[PDB]
Amino acid sequence: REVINFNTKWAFTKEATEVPKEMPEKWYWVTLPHSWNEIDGQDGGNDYYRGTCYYAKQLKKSELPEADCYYLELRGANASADVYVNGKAVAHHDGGYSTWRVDITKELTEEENLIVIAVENGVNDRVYPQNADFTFYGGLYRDVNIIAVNKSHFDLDYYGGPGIKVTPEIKGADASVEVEVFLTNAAADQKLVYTVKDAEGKEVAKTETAAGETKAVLSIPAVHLWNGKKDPYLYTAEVALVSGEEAVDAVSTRFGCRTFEIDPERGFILNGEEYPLRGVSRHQDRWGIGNALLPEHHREDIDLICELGATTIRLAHYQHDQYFYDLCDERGLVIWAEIPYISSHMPNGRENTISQMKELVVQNYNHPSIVVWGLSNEITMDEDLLENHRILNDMVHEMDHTRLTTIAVVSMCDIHDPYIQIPDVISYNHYFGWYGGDVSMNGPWMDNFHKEFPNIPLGMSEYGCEALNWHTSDPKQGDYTEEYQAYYHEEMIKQLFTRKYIWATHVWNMFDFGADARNEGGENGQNHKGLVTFDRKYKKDSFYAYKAWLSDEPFVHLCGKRYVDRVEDTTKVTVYSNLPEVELFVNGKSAGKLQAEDHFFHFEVPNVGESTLVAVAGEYKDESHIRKVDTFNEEYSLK
Amino acid sequence: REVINFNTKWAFTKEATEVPKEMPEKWYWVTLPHSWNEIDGQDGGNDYYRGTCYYAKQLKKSELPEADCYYLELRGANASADVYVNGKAVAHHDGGYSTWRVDITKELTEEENLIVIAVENGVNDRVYPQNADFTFYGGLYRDVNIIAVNKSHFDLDYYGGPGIKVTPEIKGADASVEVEVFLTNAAADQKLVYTVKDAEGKEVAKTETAAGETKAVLSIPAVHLWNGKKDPYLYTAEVALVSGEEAVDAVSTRFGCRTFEIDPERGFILNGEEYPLRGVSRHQDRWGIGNALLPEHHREDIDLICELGATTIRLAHYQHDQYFYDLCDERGLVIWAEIPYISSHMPNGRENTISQMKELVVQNYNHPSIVVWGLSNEITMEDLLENHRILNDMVHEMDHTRLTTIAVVSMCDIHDPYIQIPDVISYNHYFGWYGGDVSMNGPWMDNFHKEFPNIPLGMSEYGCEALNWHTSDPKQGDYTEEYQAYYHEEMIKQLFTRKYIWATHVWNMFDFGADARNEGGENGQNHKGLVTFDRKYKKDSFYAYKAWLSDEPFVHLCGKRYVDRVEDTTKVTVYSNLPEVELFVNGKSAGKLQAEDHFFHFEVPNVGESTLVAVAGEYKDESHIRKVDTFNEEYSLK
Amino acid sequence: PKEMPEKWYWVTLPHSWNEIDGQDGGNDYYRGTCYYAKQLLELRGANASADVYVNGKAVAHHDGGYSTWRVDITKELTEEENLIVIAVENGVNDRVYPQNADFTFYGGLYRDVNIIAVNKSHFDLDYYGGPRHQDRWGIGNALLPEHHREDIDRLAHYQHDQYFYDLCDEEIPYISSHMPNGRENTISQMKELVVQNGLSNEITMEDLLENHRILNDMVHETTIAVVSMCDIHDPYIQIPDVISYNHYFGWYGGDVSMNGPWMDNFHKEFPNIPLWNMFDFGADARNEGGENGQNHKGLVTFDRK
Ligand SMILES: Cc1cc2nc3c(=O)[nH]c(=O)nc-3n(C[C@H](O)[C@H](O)[C@H](O)COP(=O)(O)O)c2cc1C
Ligand SMILES: Cc1cc2nc3c(=O)[nH]c(=O)nc-3n(C[C@H](O)[C@H](O)[C@H](O)COP(=O)(O)O)c2cc1C
Ligand SMILES: Cc1cc2nc3c(=O)[nH]c(=O)nc-3n(C[C@H](O)[C@H](O)[C@H](O)COP(=O)(O)O)c2cc1C
Ligand SMILES: [Ca+2]
Ligand SMILES: [Ca+2]
Ligand SMILES: [Ca+2]
Repeated sequence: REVINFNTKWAFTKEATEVPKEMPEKWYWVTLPHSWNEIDGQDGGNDYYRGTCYYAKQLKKSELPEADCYYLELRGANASADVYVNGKAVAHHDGGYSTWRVDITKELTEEENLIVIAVENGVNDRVYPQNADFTFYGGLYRDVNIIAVNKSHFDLDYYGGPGIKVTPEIKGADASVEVEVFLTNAAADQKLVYTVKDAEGKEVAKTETAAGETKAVLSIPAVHLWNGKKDPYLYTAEVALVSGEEAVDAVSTRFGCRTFEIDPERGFILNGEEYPLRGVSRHQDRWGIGNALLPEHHREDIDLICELGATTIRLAHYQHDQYFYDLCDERGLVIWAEIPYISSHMPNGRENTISQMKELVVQNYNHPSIVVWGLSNEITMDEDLLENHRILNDMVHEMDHTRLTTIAVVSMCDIHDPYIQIPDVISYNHYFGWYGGDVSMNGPWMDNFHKEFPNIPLGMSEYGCEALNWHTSDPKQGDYTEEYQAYYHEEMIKQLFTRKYIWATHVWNMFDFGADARNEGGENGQNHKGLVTFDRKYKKDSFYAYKAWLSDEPFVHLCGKRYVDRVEDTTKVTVYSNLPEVELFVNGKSAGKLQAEDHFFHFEVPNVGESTLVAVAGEYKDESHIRKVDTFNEEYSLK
Repeated sequence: REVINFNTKWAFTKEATEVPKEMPEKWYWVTLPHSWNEIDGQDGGNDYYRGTCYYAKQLKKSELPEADCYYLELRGANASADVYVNGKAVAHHDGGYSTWRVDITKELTEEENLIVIAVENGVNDRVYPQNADFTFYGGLYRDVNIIAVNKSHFDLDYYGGPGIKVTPEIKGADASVEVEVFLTNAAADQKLVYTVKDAEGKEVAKTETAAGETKAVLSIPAVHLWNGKKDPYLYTAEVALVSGEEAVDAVSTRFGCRTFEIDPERGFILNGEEYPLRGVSRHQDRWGIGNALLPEHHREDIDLICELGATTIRLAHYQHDQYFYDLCDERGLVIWAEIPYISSHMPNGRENTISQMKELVVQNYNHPSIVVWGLSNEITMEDLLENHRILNDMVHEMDHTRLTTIAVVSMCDIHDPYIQIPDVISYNHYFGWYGGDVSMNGPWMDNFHKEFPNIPLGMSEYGCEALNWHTSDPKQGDYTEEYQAYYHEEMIKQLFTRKYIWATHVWNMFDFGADARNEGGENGQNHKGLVTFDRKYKKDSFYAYKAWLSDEPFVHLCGKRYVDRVEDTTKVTVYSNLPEVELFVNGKSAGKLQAEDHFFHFEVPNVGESTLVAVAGEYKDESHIRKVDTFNEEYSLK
Repeated sequence: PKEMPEKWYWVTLPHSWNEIDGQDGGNDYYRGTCYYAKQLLELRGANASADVYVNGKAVAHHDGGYSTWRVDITKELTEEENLIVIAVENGVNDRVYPQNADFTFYGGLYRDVNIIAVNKSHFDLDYYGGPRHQDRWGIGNALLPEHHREDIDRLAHYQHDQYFYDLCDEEIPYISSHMPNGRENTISQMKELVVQNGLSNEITMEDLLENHRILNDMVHETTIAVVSMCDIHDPYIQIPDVISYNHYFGWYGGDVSMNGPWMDNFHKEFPNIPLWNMFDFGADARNEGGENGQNHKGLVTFDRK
């Protein structure tokens, strides 16, 4: 089995009449990943181009390895797509976030075969998402491959799945691992060789069956538990399809061995031990390239999230890339995965909810980082809606006996609504202190639901506050300053991180992200609730509030480095640190030492002329600068 | 080559959760043709179910004659459809009105294969129609067939087309007919036997070539031209694919030999002679069954149109059934066919205009009745202009034998750029119904013909609503049968007298389904027909046209449903294509009229209960009236 | 040049600098940018590309050496003595037709250059200059009225001069090899040709189709001349209103006889589409026949004697 990368140099256009019959010569050249909304869907106006665009590329047999079948594999085509080979339609897919594939062997009738993929992200009542606070970036924004396999091969046709399904059971110190496999055009005389490998590639179990027996149970004695950030230990499972003495096809996947519970009072439990889930959410886009993300972009996002110290990520609002989920498995992050069943129940969207959720579970069952499947987000923003949830919830329980269902509930929805009783666990999306109200309401709002429903495990799946490069010494809801967002998250941390019954918390959001309908805060087309800016270059102060509570990397961080000119004669200077004591020095002389148990060191500092600020904790330091002015620098003010 | 009927007993549901793995047991049974909008799309409130529906049926290999390939053929799935064979997707189609086919041989692996067809007619920005005055009836509303063929066979995969393209050219008393054919998996050592046959089935031309030479030009000595209603003569081309001495596949099509012009001053011309196109439009639906029309329904519609004597039908607003177009060929009607590029240009809609026009032309090229392809209807009600330049060039590229046209909304400025694109244009004017006055129509047409003396100008729509309301004082907006008849009397006098109007089309021949309509006292219908929705009642306006267009002699008494009348002396209209009519009231002559325009306007004493007899030669009609003190408010909508 | 030149060569329009070296062989006629300077605007013939400068400032540029173009100058005439400079260029590029053809691309202001004095409100001047070969031995394309009349006593491959159509009263140079970046020039020269008064010649010696479709739609809102060996079922033949072929059977090999027969076969094939040179003319690449520099498929000599 060979995987050919197929991303290089497609002809692209937005204004093409019909499927072209010859390779276009005046189209725009893109190399996938590509989204055509990389600029117009990150800048405001809710006007990013939505419509059908064409990608065209020639497939030459002289470059393909010799093989019985060739499959076109699409990792991401947002939102709907059709595939033509030498002009004939061979495939249609609805769902911008999952892998789908098609056997194109029969249509490769020429030495040069025109491969045309039409991709559409228009408005309709059928394909989720339609109503949501993010840009539906159109395009082939994930890899396109060609898969060359033998006539008998592991299934490439079942909902974009890998063709292998690993299910570990923990029994004391050992593990029982069921490995199931799915075959296309297999012969009764072929064998299946199942192997499990160690983190160092060392074989630790091996068994064989006839091809008609597509399950096997392998034992792993003295199992290394996947145990989160403490030890994200991963095994590999391999199954080869063997004709006589030779492997004609092989599939593999990594997996981790763990149990968990979501206890309504003790919160998240992992392998029998309490394992608090304190984290963030992440969209799969980035400034300048839309959602056309490279592997290094996925690695940077998770590096920054690891540096903050999050033990969980909510991967809203749709299926992310396989490489990002692998990264979570490798790094020990606990993951919430969901489908874009969002904001507003579309009666005609029901088929597509089913479809996307099947692809979500089938394609991601093997990732040990995932513990919950999310059915919908804020879906109540009614009987048909309830039936859609029953069906999704029973299908997920049908397909996956080892994970729990959840929803993300909109702030205002009555806690006695019937759909809250449907999934195994729930979380709420609250913005008290940002969309009105006050940051102190969150804690008690959660306590009151907990009182009403003591057996429903309750998390916080969204909470957050907007912040851009604006500054103040009087932080207030709606000035959009870095300082108010810092205060907000300090207060959420204090309320949320001390309530063990909150099973998972997810800052909305880890990064600023694309939302073309947003036109607020001084910079349009973006939600700026991030802890880090859209291009990943600037960690806002609120990022270090969380690092001070969740990371064991010793550091000391000076807040307000961008708020330089201050009117006040004595100015507040906040330091965040996971060390026990910080000393602040103003132009070289101590303004005192503090010991903040909640890691929030609030100093008061004379502001005369220009001053250099140095904060010192053990052997770690940070530096900033302020200066005294008579009038407020109107460049700090959004108004 | 065997075509098997596959309409029989599908399981059907409106709840589109998932494609069922096994044949269902508590869905609803339907035999195609079928639309789920047959009731909720004909009754008002714009609320008919739009969404995804499932059809499920078992295909059993034993019941299939043996063959190398099996194609599923769908004649109509409205609007967008996906086909599954044993849970595997094998085709997708957008376009409620055209034939599409898929090879499914490779998926017939069980002895009982589960066919599932998902059909969707919801709201989107991509598939036409989305904005129009008619119900987008969801479903498998035309035949589904299994087509079993030999490994080598005429093309079944190209835009649903027949596999055989027939172009007659004429010069002098003879005809020359090019027959082109398209093959799938043919082998070099195979032959093509082409034949042309008489109306009586006698061979008139024959020739053999090798499977590689897929075009042939056969000659018809002393050809009988297809000449409209006067002689709708059809030949039949057949081509067989032969392996050795054995025909392994054959296709065929009827065709007609005819030339025509659309002269900007002389109007329509057919085989050199002026041939005026005065007629009607026709929607493909019927009260009670939606668009799930049977062949008997197509036959009755065309009978009623022939009885009226139309020489043309505008088959709005989309591709019609092949069987209806065949009737049109057989009866010598001259057809306008069009795609549902309608009301409002969708920027995301370009691709679907292209696909529907390709299918329209590929599947209907052989129909001699068809003279014009319609690009759009009221589309203005720059991306638009490009969209029309693409359609216009593509049709002109595909069909060198027919002209392009459009239907222009009423208020559209006559200098607008898009009017310059097609070969010919027509307007939809409703002066005298949607405001205005009926006298405006002819002069408006005169202005355009002055302003643009060489763009052939037709009237693609005009009409007036009518239900079972009556009055002795017809006014626009009373929805009375009497006002509609007056409107049509005046439109005939204005339109039928202007030779330069190349085609007139009454909107509409029949009342039809429009679920957003909520007026005239019966919601869910456009009541502008000459004939009611169940085809059971000919409104009086039907006869005003018949008197001008039919050669069957008749006399028709208007107002039969207006019995109770208050006035001592009442107006009684007779339509007849005979020169002279005498009308009798209780056996007493109330007057003798000759009317050149066939509209016999009598006045009559109204006393007691009276019986009316209209007499022209040996032809009579009969009606009854009654004198009443007060108006019968049952005759009144308000 | 800032000042009116002193040592340049004086010429009086019409003028081409290829009057001699473009009629004598070797395909070496001077092709490049040349300058005309005058003290003091409409140009009837500036082959092939030109820039007008008034007191030192560009005021108009034109590509197309066969059609009229004007530029309002009223505001640049700022002194009593105004230096008008016209740079004319007939070089090689992939953009301005013609580039490949059997005739000399005689450079210069080979037709009149007038000044038009107009009332402010006026019949318009600025919409594309709107209201046999054109050369002779010894003077290139710098023909005088007398040379038109003597010729009168098919106007390929370009717009001829207004006065000559008048002697007809009383096609663009889209020729030989299709130039992808030449699309705009065929458009501009077609808009010009039709406004102030043939789509292609031998252009096959899909982007090409798109170019024809663009031209045909713009003029209609038509004909081509087809190279001999072209394929009668080529898609582009079904684009214009009518077509005509060019055949040299019996000269470029073969026999005179194949011609009659040949056009018959076409007519049978396409029953619905209706199916050189008067004088010798200048073709500097021609090095055949003992007299190099002329195509001698002419009935009359180059000097019309
Ligand atoms: C995680 C997972 C992966 C699966 N992968 C495959 C597969 O690759 N090929 C296959 O034929 N069946 C696969 N199955 C089996 C299907 O679930 C099975 O066809 C089921 O009966 C169909 O129901 P569904 O439409 O809800 O998936 C998989 C099941 C699960 C839970
Ligand atoms: C009326 C008509 C019917 C046609 N039927 C077929 C056909 O059945 N099979 C086919 O391959 N091409 C058919 N063609 C078109 C030509 O063969 C066409 O140039 C080519 O096959 C595909 O061109 P495309 O890119 O437009 O699809 C048909 C064309 C016309 C005008
Ligand atoms: C033969 C002809 C001559 C024209 N002459 C002029 C003109 O002299 N001045 C003018 O403003 N428009 C003139 N037009 C303007 C037309 O309106 C023009 O073709 C079109 O409407 C828009 O022009 P555009 O190319 O600038 O978009 C002329 C049009 C034609 C067909
Ligand atoms: Ca935008
Ligand atoms: Ca209704
Ligand atoms: Ca020379």
